Formats: sequence, structure tokens, C-alpha cells
Amino acid sequence: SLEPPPSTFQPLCHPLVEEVSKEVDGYFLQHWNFPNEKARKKFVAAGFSRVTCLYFPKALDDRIHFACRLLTVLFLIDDLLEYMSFEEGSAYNEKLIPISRGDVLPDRSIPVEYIIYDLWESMRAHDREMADEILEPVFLFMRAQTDRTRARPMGLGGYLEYRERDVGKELLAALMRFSMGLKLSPSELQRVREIDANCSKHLSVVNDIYSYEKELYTSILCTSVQILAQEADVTAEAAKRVLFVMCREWELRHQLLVARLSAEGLETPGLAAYVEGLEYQMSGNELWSQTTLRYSV
Amino acid sequence: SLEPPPSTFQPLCHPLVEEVSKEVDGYFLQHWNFPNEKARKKFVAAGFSRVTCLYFPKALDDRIHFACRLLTVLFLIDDLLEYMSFEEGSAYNEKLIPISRGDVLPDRSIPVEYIIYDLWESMRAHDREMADEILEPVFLFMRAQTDRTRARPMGLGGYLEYRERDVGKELLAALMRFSMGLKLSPSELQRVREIDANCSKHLSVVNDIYSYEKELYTLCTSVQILAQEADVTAEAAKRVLFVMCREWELRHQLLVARLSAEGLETPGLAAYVEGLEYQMSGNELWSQTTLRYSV
Amino acid sequence: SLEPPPSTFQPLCHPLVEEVSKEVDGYFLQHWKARKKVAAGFSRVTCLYFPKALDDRIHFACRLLTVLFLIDDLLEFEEGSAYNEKLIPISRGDVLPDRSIPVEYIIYDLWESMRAHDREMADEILEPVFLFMRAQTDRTRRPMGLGGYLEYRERDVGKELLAALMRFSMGLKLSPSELQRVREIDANCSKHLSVVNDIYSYEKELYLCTSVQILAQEADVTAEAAKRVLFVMCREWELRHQLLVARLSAEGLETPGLAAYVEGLEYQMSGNELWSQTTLRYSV
Amino acid sequence: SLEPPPSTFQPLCHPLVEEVSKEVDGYFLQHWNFPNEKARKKFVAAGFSRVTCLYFPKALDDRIHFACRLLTVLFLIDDLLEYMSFEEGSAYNEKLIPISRGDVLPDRSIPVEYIIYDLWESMRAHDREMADEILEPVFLFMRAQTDRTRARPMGLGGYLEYRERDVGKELLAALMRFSMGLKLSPSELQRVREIDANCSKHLSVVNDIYSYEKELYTLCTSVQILAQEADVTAEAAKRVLFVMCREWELRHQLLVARLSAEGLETPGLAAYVEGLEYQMSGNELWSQTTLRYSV
Ligand SMILES: C/C(=C\CC/C(C)=C/COP(=O)(O)OP(=O)(O)O)CCC=C(CF)CF
Ligand SMILES: C/C(=C\CC/C(C)=C/COP(=O)(O)OP(=O)(O)O)CCC=C(CF)CF
Ligand SMILES: C/C(=C\CC/C(C)=C/COP(=O)(O)OP(=O)(O)O)CCC=C(CF)CF
Ligand SMILES: [Cl-]
Ligand SMILES: [Mg+2]
Ligand SMILES: [Mg+2]
Repeated sequence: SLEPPPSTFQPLCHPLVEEVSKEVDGYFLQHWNFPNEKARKKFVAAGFSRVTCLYFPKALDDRIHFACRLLTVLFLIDDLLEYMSFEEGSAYNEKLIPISRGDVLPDRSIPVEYIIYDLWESMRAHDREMADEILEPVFLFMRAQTDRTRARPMGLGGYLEYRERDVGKELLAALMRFSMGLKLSPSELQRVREIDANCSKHLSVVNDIYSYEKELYTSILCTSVQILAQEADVTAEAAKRVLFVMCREWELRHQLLVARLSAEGLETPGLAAYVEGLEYQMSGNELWSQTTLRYSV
Repeated sequence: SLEPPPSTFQPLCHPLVEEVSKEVDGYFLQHWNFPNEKARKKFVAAGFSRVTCLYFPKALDDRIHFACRLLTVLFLIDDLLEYMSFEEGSAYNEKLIPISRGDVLPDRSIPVEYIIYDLWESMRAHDREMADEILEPVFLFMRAQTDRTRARPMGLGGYLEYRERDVGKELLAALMRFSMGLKLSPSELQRVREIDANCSKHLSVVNDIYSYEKELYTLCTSVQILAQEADVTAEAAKRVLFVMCREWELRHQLLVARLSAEGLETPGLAAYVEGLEYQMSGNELWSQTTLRYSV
Repeated sequence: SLEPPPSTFQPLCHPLVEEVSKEVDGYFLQHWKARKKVAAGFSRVTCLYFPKALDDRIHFACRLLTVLFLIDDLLEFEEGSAYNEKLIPISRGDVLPDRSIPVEYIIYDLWESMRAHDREMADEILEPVFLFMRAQTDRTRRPMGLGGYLEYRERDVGKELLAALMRFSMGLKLSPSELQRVREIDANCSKHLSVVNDIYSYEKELYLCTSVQILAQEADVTAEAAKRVLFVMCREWELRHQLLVARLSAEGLETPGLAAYVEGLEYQMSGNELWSQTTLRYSV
Repeated sequence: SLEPPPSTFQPLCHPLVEEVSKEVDGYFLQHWNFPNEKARKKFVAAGFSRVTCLYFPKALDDRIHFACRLLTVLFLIDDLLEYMSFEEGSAYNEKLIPISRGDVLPDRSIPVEYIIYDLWESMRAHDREMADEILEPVFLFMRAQTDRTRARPMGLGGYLEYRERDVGKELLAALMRFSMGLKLSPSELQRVREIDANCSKHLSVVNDIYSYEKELYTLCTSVQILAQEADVTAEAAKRVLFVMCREWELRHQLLVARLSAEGLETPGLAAYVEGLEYQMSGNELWSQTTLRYSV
């Protein structure tokens, strides 16, 4: 099989993983309109709350659950969208957006509508200012869930630059800041721009490495594995390995940029905690990619 | 510095290296026109025959000197071109091409001319049939020594496919077939087409990796390219490219076995495919030592 | 030899152009060589870009451009990012301008007058403007092919600054729900503006990143030859724009505000062309 | 539908077109094993010798038939290859090569085998020198008919650079020189490198413009690539590309004038570049009329 190269990074989980998993999972099991029982067992087996704790281990104890709820519903909605058309899904989420802003009261008879309205109302209660900060990142993501992918020849360079702007990863960085109470200033973010780009790249390639077998079932393939294999003319497996070393090079560069950021006296306490959180998203994303059933054939 | 990742390929120097060295080196130490003495000293150190012996280890004991000669003169000529222009250089070699075919005569007063003539007459003398096989390969190559790079940005893929056609690595393969008395038939060579590209690509990247510093002083190299596309330092890029070379090495082996499974292959190809394997490991050792890449 | 191919897009000019031009030019030419020329046609471009702008807002746009144009180039130590960055806080009004340095109180007053006419929409242009100003002062690049460049330009900031400034000029209120519906049309439009720009500014910018150089290399033809091919490509995007607008309408997603928005984008393209040809900024 | 933009070039056919066709047709009509009758009917419809007179309208009267025969057999062999695997076809043509060289006699009982042998035996008999001059161009093509295309992300520039090296266009140019009796020296050919690359792109793109739909059933053409990089329809890409083709026609005229103004144009090159012009004009008409692209 495939062996991951040496890494100075290691996966961690949020301390309250078990308590939150129970809480959040419980809520949805009683509120979410699940199809049959096999579905409820498939939901618990997924442990979305646990996935979230693996991504945001350094999240505040009284905030980690918000993230678990947020991602949980996003994962669920993403599954529903699978059985819908771009027109349907687009309209579906576009409706939940005003409900998320809290500018439209939900139809209490529809689960997803009040779960969303409630989740955001709850969030604004805990921290109005920061809760508003993640509104845009979330919608940007939601709208992207139903966007049509334009196919065009892309070399490794173009592909990687494209992933640097991935909205899913942008959502994770903004959600992580919320779960950690990190209110970074405009100057501080523009200060870690390279770090973010590098990280977003890491997360994506790691996903490509383990999601390849899945996507290669085409019964519109956009992945670094495919691109690196054709450009270097090697097998997909050969490309996966090469891509993995590249990822370690991005971990190194991360440490370099973090050292540079500090050496220049620009590492405020927040950025310190932030760039650390990012290190855990990278290691967390890797363990997840290696186990999640989403990538299972 | 840079630590090369594990390889199952091992270099090998041709046994007669030391003798063919004294021989060939001498031939040029009296015939070729060297400026002063410093030129000669350096020349000795460069050890072109040694370099050749590292690339063609399995070369027939009574043919290894030919190669050492062919590459010593090209290495020599190439060096002179660094002081000539695209018009001057293109003609310089363009003039030597006919004489090489034997269709023209070598002005005996002109070192380089009779050496090339004598060199070839000698080769057709040993093996007329094969001494010709490497006429075009050498020419197509000589003319390439004076071309002007075109203006089009290349990505990793474009650069690699481009290196799969490298005229130089093509010359090597041909000069090796000659040094090993391997008369491959057209149907065979094509059967190893992918094997030639994968190899040429391998030789070029290893070269890039060790020649980066040198070239960097003013660029078409896999190091700068991957460094820009992946957005990492040149060093990080070298490490990645090196691992990539190991994949090409593993691929080579597969291209070799696959060649026999779907129909075992003649001793010629079987031998040739092995010769290619030695150029790869040979080139690596060279790249790590040749002063050509030193500052 | 540059004979623009046929186009169905007809450029419009704001009827108050003459009025506002002298009005606006007469301003900076008081609060700012022996030359100063004008011949550039700043307020003139604005009027070609936003011909449907509201009569009482058209001068605002001319001022924001007459200043942004005197900055993009003109006054611009290849990292004088401190110059621009020192004008953002002022723009928001969080810092007062030294009545001595024109470029300062010009920005201040300018923005203060924009909020006073309409705060909401005035604040909305802030970010789009800063993003433009923050953009390009040198931070660019890796290997760029045609497709990469056009894709890069589909998300151009200046092109984003125009749509922003345009909505403010016409008093067009659009929700992200509606803007999201016109992403394709925006990307397409942004390309048209950038390539036309590249075609006529090739000489000036050459005195680099431009579709003219790239196509010339990839097709291996001269710059002028590339300009002609690029022009035909612009006519295709014009056709695509119409098709996209047709679709927006049929898909029942067209709303009055959106109907005006698209048509306005058409004006920027046609206007951008007429201008680029005449403007002595690229030495006609 | 698709209206071709203005052009200063015009298609031209060879005068002996009617006689050559008759001659070349009858020959194959009796020596070539046509499955039934439906085939012979189709065969005549193709007008292979008529296609040749369109591409080489300036061919010598006593040579144009050599071209028609050559293309006809290649066309036919291309069709039979469609019913063979890569390994099959590769071995099929790999056998006709040693035969074309005249090095191995044909099995007179197998049509394709003795039709090739005799053809080359004939050509050498008319101009041994030039005949051998085009052996490699033909073999380079034949071996490409059974090649596996390596798919990789490719932009416009990459695709065009690749087409400049198209073996088919190389064959037409080589075959054209043979048909026109133009023995170009190495210096002359090197002198028209750009011109050949420019023309090679032109023929290749015009083909793509008209073979798109055909290939658009259930991969590697300038149409799909430009449409995707510019985000326009394939139909629009075709209109843009056509204009580009006129630009290349312009480039051709300017390269000839410069090549002339620099005193580098010879009587042979003059006839050659004009021959390429008609190759571009002819290829365009063919692309619009051949049934090879229909449905
Ligand atoms: C992005 C996250 C939550 C967003 C909610 C959802 C449904 C994310 C899943 O969207 P994608 O995974 O990007 O499409 P994909 O499966 O890759 O073809 C946290 C981690 C999820 C990942 C999914 F890839 C990876 F980090
Ligand atoms: C195929 C030959 C040698 C193989 C060893 C190699 C890779 C020689 C390298 O030839 P170069 O194109 O100049 O790359 P470089 O920047 O000098 O390292 C013949 C020697 C030819 C020369 C001129 F081509 C001498 F450099
Ligand atoms: C270049 C030649 C003729 C010019 C007519 C042309 C442009 C034929 C081109 O047919 P293609 O659509 O390019 O598919 P191909 O890969 O060439 O089989 C002689 C080669 C003979 C053929 C017969 F099979 C090739 F098409
Ligand atoms: Cl030209
Ligand atoms: Mg500018
Ligand atoms: Mg410009």
C-alpha cells in the first residue's frame, strides 16, 4: 500500500470530543428528518462532531460544539444536494441564507430551516461580532456546493494556485478562528496570507491523494494526482508518493514562514495560536483523509 | 546539503578507464591546440574519458576509446562555442559535418578537422555499418549546439516532455549502442520508445538538480519550474525532483519487465535497456562531481 | 494594421460629460510641470463607462477615477505601498488630511461627499476600491499561459471596481443573491475589458503580463497579429454576453435591477473600446 | 454555417489530375484486394489521386503519379489499421519497411507487400537520389500510424508547438519536394525552418476546424483547447482559429520576403515556399470537402 513520509506534525483531537459528539449527535438524531434507521446508524458511524474535533483541537471548550453543529448540518445538506439539480440545490441553500443571517424566520415545521436559524441565533448570542465574521465564508461555501465546474487544461502550477483559493479551506480557517475566539485584525491576516495559501494547498493535495480511487470511477476529474501523473508520465500511485513528499515540503515551509513571522517581531499572540491551529488542520486533515468513509469505494 | 533518496541503480566505471585515459588524453595533448599549459592541466582534471567510462561501462573493450574521442572533441568544441556567435558557431560545426561523413577532406593544418576525419574514418574502419548509424545522431546534435532558445513559457509537463527529446541524451544512447556493438532493428528500438524517453527525462532532471546553482547567475530548468509551480524554494524543489527520478527508475524496471512478459525480448534490447540503466546512475555520479556545475 | 472587427455593442456617453468634465478637471487643476494636458479624457472615460449614471452622481465617479488614474501610473519607489496604504484610512474617514498635501484632502473630501449623498452605497465601494489600490504595486507571479491569464483576468480587481462604482453611480441596489446570479456574465465581461485594454496598451505598457505577449508567443506571430486575433475573441465574448443575458432572462432569474446591471456591463465594454482607441494615454 | 475569413491564397489542382487518377485508380483497382464491390465504389469516390493533385499542384508531370500511388497505399493501409490493435498494426507496417527499402523481396501473393516494393523500386529507378531522400519521412509516418498518444494537460501554445513537429505534414513537405524535383541542401532547409513550422501549424489547425464534429463523437484539437481556455463555444473557437490561420498565411508571406530581402532565398527555396502556400490553400479546400470528416 501507500506509506506516508516522515512528518514533524501530529494529529490531535479536542479534549471534549466524547461529550460534544454525544450532545450534537443527539440533537440531530431527534431533530433531523432521517430516512430510515440504517441512515441513523450511518450518521452516528460518521461522527461529524468527532471530525470537527480532529480539525479544531485547540478550540475553546465552550465553542467547539458550534463548529460541530455548523459542519454537521453542512455535511448533511451536502448529502441532500447530491440528489438535487444545480437549480434545485442553488435555490435550496439560497433560501437558508437569509434564515442564517436571521433576516427570515424559519418554518418550524421544516427541520433544516429552524436548525439553521437556531444555530446562527445561538452563535450571535455567544459572540455577535465574531458570529457575523463567518457569515460570508459560510455562504460563499454554500453557494459553491452547487457551482458548475468549468473544465480547462491545467498544469500542476495552475491547479495548486486554484486550490490556494479553495472556499472549503477558507471556511475552515474562518470557522477555526471563531472556535478559538481569535479576532485577528486586517493587518494580521494580510500578514499570514502566504501561510494560509501554503496550508490550503497542503489540505487539498492530501485530500486528492486519498480521494483519488473514489473519483476515478467516472461511470470532470480535477485532481493533483491525475495532473502530476500525466505531466511526469508515471502511475497515479507514483504521483501520490511524489505529491506526499511535496506536502512535507509545505509543512517545512510552514515552519519557515512561522519562524520568519516571529523573527520580524510580527507574531502577536493571536497569530501564534492561529498558525498553530493551521498546523493541526494539516495533520488532522491527513488522518481524516486516511479514514473517512467519504473516500471509501 | 542535498541527500539523494535511495536507488537500486549502481554506477560502474569501465575497467580500461585508466588506460583509455592515458591514450585518448595523450592524442589530444599533442594534436589539439591548447592555449598555454593551464589549459592542458585543467583538461587532464576534466578527465573526459573517465566521464565517458562512467556513462558507457559495458562498452566493448575495443570501442570505448572511440566514444572517449567523440565526446572529448565535442566537449572541447562546445567550450569554444562559448566565445563564438550563433552565425560563427553554426558554420564551424556545419563545416565539420561533411568531412565527418568523409565526403570532404580535412585541412591537415587544422587540428579539429583531421581529428574529426581521422576519428570517423577510424570508426567506419572498425564498423562501417554502425559508424554510419551514428552520423545523423551526431549531426542533429552538433547543429543543436548553436540554436536559439524560443520564447514560450513552459510548465513542468511541457519541460519534461521537451527533455524526453533532448538531442544530447539521444546522442548518448546511440553512442552507447555503438560502443556495445548492439545493432538494434527498427522494430526493436520502437519497442523501447517509452524506455528512451523516461531515461532521457531522468538524465536531464538529475542534471538540473546539480547544475541549478551554476545556471543561476543571470532559466529553462526543472528546478526553477517546480519551485514556482509548487511555490517552494529551489532546494525543496530539488528534493522533490529527486524522488521523482526514483519513480522514473521504478518505472524503467516496469517498462523492462513488461517488455518480456508480453513477448520476451532479444539479447540486443535486453542489453540496451541495461546500458540505459547505467547511464542514469552514471549521470547521477557525474552530476555530483563534474566541476562543470561548480562555481 | 488594426481594424476592429464588427460589433453589435454600441457605446453611450453621459449627456453631462462636457459639463462634468470641465467641472471635475477644473478641480484637480487647482489642488494639485508646465504640462498637465486632460487630453487623457479621465472624466470622459467615466462618462463612456457609466453613461446611465445618475446625473447627480456622475461627478463622484469622475473624481474617484481622475484620482485613481493619476495614481495607478503617474505618481508611481516600487513599494511606495505606503503612499496608497496611507490613503485608505483617510478614505474611510478615520484619519484627517493635511490641507497641504492635495492627494490627501482630495480623497477625504471626495469620500466625505460620497457618504453625504448616500452612506450605505458609499461604504460599499470602500472595500472594492481598497482592494484595487491594494492590488498591483508589484506582487505577481509563475508560469502563465493563455488560459491561465484569461482565468486570472476573469477575477480582475479594477474590473470589479467598475461594477462597484457603476452600481453606486446608477443608484443600483443589488443583493449578493442577485450578484451571484451574474457571476458568469461578470467573468466574461472582465475578460473583454482586460483584453481590449491589453490590445491598445501594448505599446504603452511595453514602453510583462499581457494577453498580447502571451498569444504572440503561443501562436508564434507578431504582437500586432496577436492583437487582431484577440479582437475577434472579444467579439465572441460579446456574443457570449448576449447569450448569457438571454439565459438569465429565460431561466426566470432576471430582475429589473439585474436587467439594468447587465446592460450597464455592456456599456463598459463598448465604452472601454472607444476610449482605448482615442485616449492619447496609449499614444494614438 | 462557418464562413471562412478572407484569404490571399487560392486552391489549385494539377493539370494531369484526370489522367493520373485514371492510371492510379485502375492500378489499385486490380492489385488491391477490395472486400467486395461496395468498397471499390467507395474507393473511387475518395479520389485519392485527386486529393494529391490538390496538395502538390506544382508537381512535375512525370512524378505526380508517384505521389498519388504513395498516398493511396498509405490511405488504404490507414483504414486497415483501424481494424488492428497497436501491436498488430505496428508489426504489419514494420514488415513493409524492410520491403520498401528494397532489402527484402515481397510475397507476390500478398498485394500490399508487392505494391509497396514495386512502388519504391520504381521511384528509385526514376531518381535514386531523391527517392532515398524520402524513405525516412515515409517510415517516420508509418510507425506513427500505430502510436499510442500520451494524454497530458496541454495549452494552446503546447498543442501548436507539438503540431509543428507533425510527422504527416513533414511527409507532405518531403513528398512535395520529391514531386517538384527540388533537391534542397541542408543549409536551404535550415533556412526555411520557421516557414515550415508556420505552415505545419496552418495545415493542422484548418484540419481541426473541419474534423471537430467528426472527432466529437464518444480529445486533442485546437478547437476544444481554445474553446476551454477562452471559455467560448467550440463554434466560436473555430472562428477565432480561422482568423489565426489567416495570420499564419500573412506570416508566411513576410517570412518569404525577409528570406528574400536577406539574399537567402534561392531558386529552389522560392519554388518550395510557393509549393507550401498551395499546400495550405489546398488542404483548406480538402478539409471542407473530404468525407473523412463528414458525420
Ligand atoms: C470542508 C469541511 C466541511 C465543509 C462541509 C462539506 C460537506 C465539505 C465537503 O465539501 P468537499 O469535501 O470539498 O467536496 P469533496 O468531498 O471534496 O468532493 C471540513 C472538512 C471537509 C472536507 C471535505 F473535503 C475536507 F477538509
Ligand atoms: C551527451 C554528452 C554528454 C552528456 C553529459 C551532459 C548532460 C552534458 C551537458 O551538456 P550541456 O547541454 O551543455 O548541459 P550542461 O549545462 O553543460 O551540464 C556529450 C557532451 C556534449 C557536450 C556538448 F554537448 C559537452 F557538454
Ligand atoms: C498528410 C497526408 C495527407 C493530407 C490529408 C490530411 C490532412 C489528412 C489528415 O487526417 P487526420 O484528420 O489528421 O487523421 P490522421 O492522424 O492524419 O490519420 C498523407 C498521409 C496519409 C493519410 C492517410 F491515412 C493520413 F491522413
Ligand atoms: Cl511574422
Ligand atoms: Mg496601470
Ligand atoms: Mg494595459
